[PDB]
Amino acid sequence: SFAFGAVVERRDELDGRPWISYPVRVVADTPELVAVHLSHGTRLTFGDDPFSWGPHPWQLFGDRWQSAGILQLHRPGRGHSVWVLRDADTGAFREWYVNVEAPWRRTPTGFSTLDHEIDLVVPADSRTFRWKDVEKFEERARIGHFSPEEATAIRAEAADVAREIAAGEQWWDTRWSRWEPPAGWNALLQSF
Ligand SMILES: Nc1ccn([C@@H]2O[C@H](COP(=O)(O)OP(=O)(O)O)[C@@H](O)[C@H]2O)c(=O)n1
Ligand SMILES: [Mg+2]
Ligand SMILES: [Mg+2]
Ligand SMILES: [Mg+2]
Ligand SMILES: [Mg+2]
Repeated sequence: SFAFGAVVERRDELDGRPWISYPVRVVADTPELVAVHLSHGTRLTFGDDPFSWGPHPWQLFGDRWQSAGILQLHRPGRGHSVWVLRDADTGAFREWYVNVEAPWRRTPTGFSTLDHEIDLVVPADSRTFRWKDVEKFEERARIGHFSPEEATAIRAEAADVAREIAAGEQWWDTRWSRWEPPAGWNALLQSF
């Protein structure tokens, strides 16, 4: 288990290799929570083409994290994480972003996952949320980016969190939306 402020890899692994990989700072690493911090300016490392799913979509923006920094929150065993998203101009908390993805696994350099296209967008202090990229996911399932078993399990995952949020029973502490990084927790440029 990793120390507070340790710099580790967070990777989306596709085709047996890193589709994207970037350095993050550990905020928590416990049996109930893995939280990590992706800082504004951090270098994003993309694997070389071709991938079965095309270039990672974040190459549109280039090879740094352009927005405000984010906290990723992840409950071990579960098929998503929750991102704390802030306004890049004002720094104000805008929303919870639920990224549906493979349950994270620990690697010798940090953690590995894979985005599973389905996303939930939750306004501050709200049980109403917006489904994002559902139809995009279903098309990608149709053409075989995910097998039927995987697609079944992604939809179940996503429906699970959607119900908890709408019930007002979000697994995570909502005080994370006001958490502030220590000073000097700035851009990280290393590549794994
Ligand atoms: N290199 C990057 C890529 C994405 N991002 C952030 O991620 C957001 C979404 O990028 P995206 O290609 O995933 O878009 P959608 O999944 O919202 O369609 C951007 O609007 C930025 O806020 C970034 O800050 N720096
Ligand atoms: Mg996206
Ligand atoms: Mg996603
Ligand atoms: Mg998506
Ligand atoms: Mg999109």
